[PDB]
Amino acid sequence: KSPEEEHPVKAYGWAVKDRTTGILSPFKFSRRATGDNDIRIKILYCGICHTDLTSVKNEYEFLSYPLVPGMEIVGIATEVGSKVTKIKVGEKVAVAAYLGTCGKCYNCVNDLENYCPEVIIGYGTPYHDGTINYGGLSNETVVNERFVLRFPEKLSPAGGAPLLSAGITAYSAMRNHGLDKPGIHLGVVGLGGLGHLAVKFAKAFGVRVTVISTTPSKKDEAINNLGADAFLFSRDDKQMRAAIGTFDAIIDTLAVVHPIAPLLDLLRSHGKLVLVGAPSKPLELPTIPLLSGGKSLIGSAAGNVKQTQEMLDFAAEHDITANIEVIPIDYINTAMERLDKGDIRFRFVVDIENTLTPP
Amino acid sequence: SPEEEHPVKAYGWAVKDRTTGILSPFKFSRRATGDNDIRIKILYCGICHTDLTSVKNEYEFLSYPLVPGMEIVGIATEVGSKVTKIKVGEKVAVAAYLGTCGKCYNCVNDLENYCPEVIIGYGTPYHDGTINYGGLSNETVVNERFVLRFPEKLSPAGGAPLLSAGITAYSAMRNHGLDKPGIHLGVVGLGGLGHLAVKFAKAFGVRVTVISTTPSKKDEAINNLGADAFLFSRDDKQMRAAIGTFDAIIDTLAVVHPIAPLLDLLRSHGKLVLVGAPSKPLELPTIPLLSGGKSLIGSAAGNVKQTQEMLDFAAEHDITANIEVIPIDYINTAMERLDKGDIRFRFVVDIENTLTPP
Ligand SMILES: [Zn+2]
Ligand SMILES: [Zn+2]
Repeated sequence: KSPEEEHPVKAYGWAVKDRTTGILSPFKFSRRATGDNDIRIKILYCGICHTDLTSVKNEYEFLSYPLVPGMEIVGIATEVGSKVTKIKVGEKVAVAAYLGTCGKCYNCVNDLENYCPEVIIGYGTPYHDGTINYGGLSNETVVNERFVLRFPEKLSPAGGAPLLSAGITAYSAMRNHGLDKPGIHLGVVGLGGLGHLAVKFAKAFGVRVTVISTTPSKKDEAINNLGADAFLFSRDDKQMRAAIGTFDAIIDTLAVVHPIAPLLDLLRSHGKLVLVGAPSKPLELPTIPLLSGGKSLIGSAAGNVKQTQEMLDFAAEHDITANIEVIPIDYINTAMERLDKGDIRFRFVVDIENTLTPP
Repeated sequence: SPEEEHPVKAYGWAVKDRTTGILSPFKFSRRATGDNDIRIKILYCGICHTDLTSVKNEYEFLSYPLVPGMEIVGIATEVGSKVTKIKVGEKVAVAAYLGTCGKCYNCVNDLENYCPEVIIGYGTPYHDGTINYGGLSNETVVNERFVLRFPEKLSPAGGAPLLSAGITAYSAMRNHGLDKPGIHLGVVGLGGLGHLAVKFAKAFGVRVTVISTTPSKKDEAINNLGADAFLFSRDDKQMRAAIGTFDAIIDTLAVVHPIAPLLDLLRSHGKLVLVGAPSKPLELPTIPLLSGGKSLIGSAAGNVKQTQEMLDFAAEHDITANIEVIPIDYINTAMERLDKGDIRFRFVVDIENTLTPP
């Protein structure tokens, strides 16, 4: 069938129609009717993350096109299924970075569902009904209540949107591995959308933070704007040899290939290097440092919906928001170009309600 | 000069030309017994892959002539004035390392094997600047801190490989909770380290699947060792069937090899423990690591308190290595066989009866 015929309820947004160019354009489609456990969401803001860019750059083999990207959604519940009681129509809600899970593995039943082997990602893949999921650059969406969050009333809807993928990924990796207790000297490699949010949460956790980066012109943003206690330029072997053995843990946010040996030397014995960015190619692990130091390489991806709701409540109390540029949807293609060059501090957020036009 | 460097004469075998790797008879000397030192008459010295890598000229920092060997079992012949833990004439063993700085965090809390300035068994300077000579020699002198009491009821020959291979397996399991029944543990590589990892797991009551590329080890793994299962690491069907079934995996391989298949074998949040030291670097796929939320963990040997505790746990549960006792002048042939994995599972040199005086 056609996108507008495939489902009963009409919907519209922007979508990459030709995967070889990556250009989004207005797109008409449809969404399933509200099930008994479903929430219909009028989308207000949609953050743009690196996953969107990679998708747009035609580097995701499995994705179906036309592709409606966007997986950091903030909106309003317009309709709720018969069985839904946690949310009422008219309340502010947010969507998790994933839309569903098998529901029968250990992870799912113990509320660690983001690690389910059969996790359904925000968009580009089939749902439990076989139909491709359309993401957040659209006027409305429908999501199972389990994967819909309650948005704190005292949190900027626009500024809170990037928390739903970038935020949770940093929050969960820190909480789950004990990088949230005051006293720790924590390194954050890479000052991007993910990196800048790792710094904000650490400061609100009371953690000493050195921003590790290549770009030396980010020093001012790292210290003055973000609140980093120190800054390491990753070319000055004087700085490097001085910091050897000084870090209890390091969060690596880099999406690009990069050496690992220098980062392990920066750790004290039994220190942990947490990888949360998805490198394009595989990196090379230096066994000699890992073994002699007794160090750990640890991967982390997003977080469970219970963590996501707890993180959202923790950001209202401590006024944690992202540094965002709110853009109209027809600026998306220019924004993608700027994101490809790192020409953003630090997060695009599309205003869906006011800049998306029906037809 | 080697014969003059210290007052007391000694002899062994050594690699004189680092470019060939051939050991030959070698005369040298050792320091006099300090106030806190124990002199050990060496009986048996295990041979590990570290020795082979050393003789294969893959450690640039090692000084030559190189006397290898770091799994020493012997007898204390004479002890310093202050030494009280050991009595002359009792069986002793040496740790895989010879000294530490003594004032970093690791040192002062008895985690000294992770000291940044740890002095390895041989080939690097001691606290007095002189190169250390390893266990393929007639006697050694070691600070009392790094000398262990060898249980009387334990084979000196079969116990020798515990001091590097054993402790490395023991500590990696104890430190990461791979010693409590309920765990499905994988052991990659059925060599000296791998086979001893299996024995300790059985005595811990842990379920052990041996993962190997050599299908001819299946019979020894299951019947002789006691492995609960055996997985051929190139049999895709077998591998794709075990996906997600392992709580942890101990990787003992000294050679470069893919890790992505080993990560799929782990359940979410599972741990891959590295105890083998490949010369070259491995290729780390981040997609499996991230999506599964898994961990890559390195481990090296263990502390002297653990090493003594491991030695006491092996006496009680009768854990020894499966060894071939060899004369010292067979060492060059033994290295060749070890390079091809033609051993089940550990060479042990008989120093007392086969080392000839100078
Ligand atoms: Zn599941
Ligand atoms: Zn030390």
